[PDB]
Amino acid sequence: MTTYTLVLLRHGESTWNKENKFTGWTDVPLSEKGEEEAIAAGKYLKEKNFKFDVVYTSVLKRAICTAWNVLKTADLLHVPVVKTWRLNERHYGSLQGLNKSETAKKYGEEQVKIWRRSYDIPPPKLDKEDNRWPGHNVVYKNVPKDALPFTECLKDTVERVLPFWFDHIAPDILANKKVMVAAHGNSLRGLVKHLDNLSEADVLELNIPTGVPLVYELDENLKPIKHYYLLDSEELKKKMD
Amino acid sequence: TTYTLVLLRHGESTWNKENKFTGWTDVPLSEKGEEEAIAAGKYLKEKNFKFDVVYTSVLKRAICTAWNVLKTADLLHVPVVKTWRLNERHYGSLQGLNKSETAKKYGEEQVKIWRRSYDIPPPKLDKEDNRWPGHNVVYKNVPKDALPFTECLKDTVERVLPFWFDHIAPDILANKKVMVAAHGNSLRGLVKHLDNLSEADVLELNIPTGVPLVYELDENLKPIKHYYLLDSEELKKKMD
Amino acid sequence: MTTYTLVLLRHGESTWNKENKFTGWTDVPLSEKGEEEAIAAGKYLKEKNFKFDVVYTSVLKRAICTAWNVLKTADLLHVPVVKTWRLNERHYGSLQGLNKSETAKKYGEEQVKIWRRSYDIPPPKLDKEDNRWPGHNVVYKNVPKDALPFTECLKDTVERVLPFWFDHIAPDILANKKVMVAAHGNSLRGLVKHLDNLSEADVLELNIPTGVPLVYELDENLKPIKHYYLLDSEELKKKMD
Amino acid sequence: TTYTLVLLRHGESTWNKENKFTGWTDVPLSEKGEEEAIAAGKYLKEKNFKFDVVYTSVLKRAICTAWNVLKTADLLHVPVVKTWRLNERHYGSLQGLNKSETAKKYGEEQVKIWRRSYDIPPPKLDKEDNRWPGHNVVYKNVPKDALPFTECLKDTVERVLPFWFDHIAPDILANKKVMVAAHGNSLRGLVKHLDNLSEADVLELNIPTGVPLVYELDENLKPIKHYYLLDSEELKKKMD
Repeated sequence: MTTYTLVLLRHGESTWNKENKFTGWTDVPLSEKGEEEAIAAGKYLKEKNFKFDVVYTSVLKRAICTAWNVLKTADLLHVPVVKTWRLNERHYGSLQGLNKSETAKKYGEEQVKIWRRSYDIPPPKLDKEDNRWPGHNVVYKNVPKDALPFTECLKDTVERVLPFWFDHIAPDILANKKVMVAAHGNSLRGLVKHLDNLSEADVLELNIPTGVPLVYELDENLKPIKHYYLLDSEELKKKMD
Repeated sequence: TTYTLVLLRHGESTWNKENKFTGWTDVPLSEKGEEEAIAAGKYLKEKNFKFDVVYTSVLKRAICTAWNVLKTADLLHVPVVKTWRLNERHYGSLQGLNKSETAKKYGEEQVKIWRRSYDIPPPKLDKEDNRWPGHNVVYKNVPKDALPFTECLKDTVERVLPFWFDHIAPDILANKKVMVAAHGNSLRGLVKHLDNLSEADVLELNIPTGVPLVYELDENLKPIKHYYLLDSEELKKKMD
Repeated sequence: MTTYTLVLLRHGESTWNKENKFTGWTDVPLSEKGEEEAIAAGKYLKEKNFKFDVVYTSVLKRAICTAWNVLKTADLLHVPVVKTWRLNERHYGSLQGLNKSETAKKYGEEQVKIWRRSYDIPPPKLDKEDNRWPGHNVVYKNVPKDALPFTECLKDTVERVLPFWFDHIAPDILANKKVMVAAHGNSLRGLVKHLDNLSEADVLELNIPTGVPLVYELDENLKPIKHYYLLDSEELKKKMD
Repeated sequence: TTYTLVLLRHGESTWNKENKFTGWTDVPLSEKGEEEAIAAGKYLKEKNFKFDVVYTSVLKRAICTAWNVLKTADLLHVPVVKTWRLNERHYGSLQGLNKSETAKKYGEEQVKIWRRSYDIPPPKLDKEDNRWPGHNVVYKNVPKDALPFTECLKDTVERVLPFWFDHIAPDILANKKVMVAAHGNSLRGLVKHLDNLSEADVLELNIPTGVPLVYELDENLKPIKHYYLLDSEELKKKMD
């Protein structure tokens, strides 16, 4: 008898995408193009008449600008925005800032694949005393420093995402408010893993395109009914890589 | 003692050019207003001002000012909390009307009263007026009977102070750095409290746009002093 | 088509009621009898099947024990409780702690009546440096000291109550949750003044008995439909003084 | 450095006398449990311990302990925040059963495992069991799929730590005085973190009932030390 609507939105391209450095929690801005992706997304949302009561996002700039550009375009600047580290990209450990190929040559090309493409084998942990430690960064000034990863594997990311869904995202949906989550591909993958109740296998085969709204239709027990991408079926096919 | 409070008043909207009275009319920042917010931001950064929280109204000429400052200072991660209690002072039947049509309706004399008094609101709207804030989904979560049909500066001060007491001040008291990016009239409500000003002093005070106003406060939130964080003379030329 | 239910509950007798001192914000406990009043109220609520999602109360002990005894009796100890100075008794100024008759003889017997029974003429203001100033009292450690009265008249009490209704009590009711307000007669009178939209006149003629639940039935715009006391019509008649 | 954290574990319930495993079964404090909460309170007062906030579970043997302490210390005005994340560790199919009927069903050997391991939960309930927490209106605001069918100490630790990170610890970090009045297993989850304990050390540790456990912490929330705020020998006699 009753249906809920949730919107997941990955962030568009960033400065590092055309550079091949591992990024993780490194705070890179959107690029000209990823700015265009969030306005467009917003434009589509407006045209199809999606309204929001809450927007949840990471504390990483590239997702915050995404949420913001959507709301501006859709004329919902008044909508409250909740930012949480719990929505961040998967942390890349000592790999952060480092060049993908130059690390495929300072280690096996099969080592970087496990670290990149597996589910539960994390890259080398950072030291606390390294300057990339999140705990040195004022962004996390107001968060117990022991909550912050030295390194993550997708399973760690999922585990730190799900509390935020049960405590905040999910009550909201259950309270009859329309929520959008503008986060990162890995954190959004933690979210669909649970929603679609995916095995380790399938969730690793799942690729979420950038800048494309993912609409989930959920029942009274928040189990999906269906899920669809809001795009024209010519950009979507292109956008699927 | 610490506690540094900064107040930022938004730059002009698109309607300043058209001389249309705005009030709660949710009009966007003009391209000039926008740039002022960025200057303010370039200036806060250059003195190493940080914030743990931002407070703002629900009208977008105010929220973009917040945004621009945080983008410019590289503080995008900071919480932003938007309340109707920080809204511009409501402008009753004047909303949407330009100075001209306003003179033609009420005469230039009545309008000076509604623009210059503390006490005497402009003509009031009612529930058969599509400007009534109760019709505006932006407020679908406020008991409609909390929402103004019109306002004078006093009304504006009265609804702003609860938000000062319930949220702004307790944050300052926890050791938090807060910026309040809002509107002339809502900001003057804060000041009238902070500086213990009379009805008469609150009227003499204009707050320039795009200039951070910094308050240093003692452990009881009484100002030690306050200053505009801008150039010695550009500060005077901006008060116009 | 849709109806809301709000429960206002005054607190039962206190130690000072059988002493004749002006009490105001003075933190006196319930008496044996007022403890009995809150359990009974709770008992009636349980028997008639009233459930709560939130309880709002003052920060004065005598109302807190009331809320608590109701919830215990009604088996709702898990229900969150929000305590606010904004729900306090009307502040009695320099009168606090002082004896009603001994102040009818240190001043006109018509002066104490205006101070007691009028709407907008407050008793003499306390000094900050007096030990009765609320701002010295840790109960208010976490509240800007400039929010706290030196003295109140009912109009002041109403004015400081209504923000709490618009910000917190009212959204809750509007959100489909069942609320009880366990506060004080003067603060509850601020609340019905607004609900029934009473003149100054009528609200001053209004006497709320202690320990008796006051049920308001409200429509989609939170305007009352009806309001009734949950008691047997033999105690109620007795209890009306 | 400051930060004084106090942990208080509730006294016995009415079911300790009946030897019935409780878990999430919402059973009241025994008259003895009640009195322990008051002693704890008389002791906190006598050393002038204050709190700005109280954290507790949603089960009433824990909330009354909070209450009693605050009544005894004359701190009734203090906020009390009740979360399912601080609930006793769930006891699966054992809930409602006494030691006897438990031996008759599973044998005394399996039960020691479920009482003594870190890793191996008791037999799990399902949605056709009226003990399932999802049926209990107490949780009508929690997505049911967050709610346990059974638990071992590890499960209990895993769901308690988010509440430590999202609420308890940031309060300590703002300069707030917090007491956590809860259950043995939920409290041991806190300690396992605070003292950096292994799976093996967390098992050796019993927390006595009705004795405030005080932690002094450094600016990073690492303990400097911790002590039981009770009598030199009565402390040993209570560990039994």
